[PDB]
Amino acid sequence: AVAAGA
Repeated sequence: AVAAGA
């Protein structure tokens, strides 16, 4: 699982 941002 990879999450980027805001």
